[PDB]
Amino acid sequence: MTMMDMNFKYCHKIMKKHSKSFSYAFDLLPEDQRKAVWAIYAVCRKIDDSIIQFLNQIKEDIQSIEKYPYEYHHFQSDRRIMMALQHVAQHKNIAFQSFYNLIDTVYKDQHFTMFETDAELFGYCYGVAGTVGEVLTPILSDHETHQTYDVARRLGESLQLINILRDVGEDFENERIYFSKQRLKQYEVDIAEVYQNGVNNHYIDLWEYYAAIAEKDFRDVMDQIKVFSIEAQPIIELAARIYIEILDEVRQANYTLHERVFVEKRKKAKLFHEINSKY
Repeated sequence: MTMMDMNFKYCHKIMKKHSKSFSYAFDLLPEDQRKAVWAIYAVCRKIDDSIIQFLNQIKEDIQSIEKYPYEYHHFQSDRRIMMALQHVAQHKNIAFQSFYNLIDTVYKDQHFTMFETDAELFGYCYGVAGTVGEVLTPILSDHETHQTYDVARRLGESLQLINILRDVGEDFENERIYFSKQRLKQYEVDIAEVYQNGVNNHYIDLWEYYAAIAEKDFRDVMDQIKVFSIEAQPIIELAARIYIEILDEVRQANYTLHERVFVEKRKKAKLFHEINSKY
C-alpha cells in the first residue's frame, strides 16, 4: 500500500460508511474509475457534514487544486481526501464550479428557511446532488457531452428526492422540513402533526406526489443510460435501482416517520443479478 493508496482507501471507508447503496454499486467499477468515485464522494460527504471554518478550508483547498493542479499543496481541510481529489484532477476533468455550487448550497443551509415552493426544493436537490452528478460525469463516460451532464445531474436530483422521502421523520427531529410550504398547504399536511399522530391520507398523497416525480425522473434517466460508458451503464443502473427501492421500503413500513427504512444487502444482490443478466 502506497501513501496514495492509503488516501483512496480512506475515501473508500467514508463512502462505504455513509452509503452502503452507492458503494455496493460503484465498487464494481474498474479500479481507476472506482477510486475516482470514492474521492469525489468523500469530498462531497465532508462538505455536506462540515457545519463554517472547515467548510471555508475545503473550498480553499479545492480552489488550490483548480488553479495549480500540479503543485504541492499544504491542504487546510482533510489532507487524505484532498490529495486523492488532486490525483484525480491530474487525470480527469473536474467540474470545479459544481463543487463550489455544492459548498454555496451548504453555506446557505446555515440560515435554513423552509422552501416556499417546489422550485426552491428542486434548486436544493440540484445544489447538493445534481452537482455531484456533474462532477462524476467525466468518470462515468468516455466522451462527455451536454447530454451526459444533463442525465447525471437529473439522476443525482432524483436520488436526493428519494433521500428526502426516506428521511422525513429524522429530518423533522432535526428541525428541518424539505417538502415545500406551497405543497404542504395545498395538501393540508402539517409534518409536526403527522410526526405526532401517524400518517393520514393527506400526508400519503403528498409523499406520493413527490415519489411520482422521482420515479419519472428515474425512468427518463434509465432511458438515456447509454450516454455513459459501457462499463458504467449496468453499475449506474444498479445504483439507481437500489436507491429507488427505498421508495417501496418506505411504503412497506407504512410511511413511518420514526425509523430509517433500508434495502437489505440480500435485496441489493438480487437487483445486481437482474441487471447483470439484462446486460
